[PDB]
Amino acid sequence: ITLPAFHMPFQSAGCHPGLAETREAAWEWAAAEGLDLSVPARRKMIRTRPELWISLIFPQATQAHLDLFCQWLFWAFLVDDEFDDGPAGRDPLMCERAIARLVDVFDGAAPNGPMERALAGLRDRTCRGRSPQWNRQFRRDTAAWLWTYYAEAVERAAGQVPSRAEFAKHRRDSVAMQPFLCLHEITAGIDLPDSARSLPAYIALRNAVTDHSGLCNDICSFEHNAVRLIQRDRGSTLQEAVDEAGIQLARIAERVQRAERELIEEIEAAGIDGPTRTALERCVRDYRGLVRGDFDYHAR
Ligand SMILES: CC(C)=CCC/C(C)=C/CC/C(C)=C(\F)COP(=O)(O)OP(=O)(O)O
Ligand SMILES: [Mg+2]
Repeated sequence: ITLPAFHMPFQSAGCHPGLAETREAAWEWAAAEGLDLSVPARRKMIRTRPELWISLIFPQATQAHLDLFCQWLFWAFLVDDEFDDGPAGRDPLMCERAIARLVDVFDGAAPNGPMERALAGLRDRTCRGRSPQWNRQFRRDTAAWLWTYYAEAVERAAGQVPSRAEFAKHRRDSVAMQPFLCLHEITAGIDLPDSARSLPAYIALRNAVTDHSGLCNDICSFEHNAVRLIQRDRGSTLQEAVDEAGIQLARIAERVQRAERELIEEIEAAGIDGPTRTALERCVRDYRGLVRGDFDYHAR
């Protein structure tokens, strides 16, 4: 099986030069928080290279922000380890209790255990002092990701296979891109008001950056996989399905470009200026780099 022709018109924003530092800080943070990874979990984490993904997405961030973002991703991989191939990933009853505890700690509940203490420390470092608008959007994307493990478990227990569109709308909340877009507002020094978040072209742009990451992750990992759902929808071969997914990924990258053009038009038509225009134009500038940075991580 070969990787298909990728239509990547977006230029690279570079790789953060503090990649080795943020990897050392991440593992030292894990040891400080008492996150005793097992031998299979450690080998997976080293192989996964979370410092490479976080350095390609935020190549211009401060070393402090890079460390905090990388520890969010480090912690998220440990969450995925215990809810996708763990004892709680099968039983929806244990999955419901375990996810509900995390979203409670994320809302300020008293932590219990190494994983909950790490989430509480990550939350207080990231959320304390930021606007209610940012926290409301950040909790929504983070809670939706945590609850997708419960949705996959219940859908698995019910023998229900996801739809084509419902999987793409599940994949948005289950991918890492949506919480990253919230962390991007931190490092870029912007804060979007609810009016800007309600712009049609910005919503289409944010979803396109998210859709591209989710499909690109599934292509580079060909269950609840987009390439597998394409092979089943068409009865094709694995190579034909992968090549078909590469075409859909090209249509998503085109959706990024059209959403960027329409977002500029909506800015000038709505009379947006001041800090809000700087924030939206900053997204038009950076979101191409997020797509390329996420692409270079998965594909390479
Ligand atoms: C909440 C904050 C601030 C940061 C965390 C951001 C998130 C959601 C990181 C998730 C990390 C990640 C890609 C996984 F756990 C795998 O999901 P994947 O979609 O790749 O599933 P697979 O298709 O690989 O099985
Ligand atoms: Mg997973």
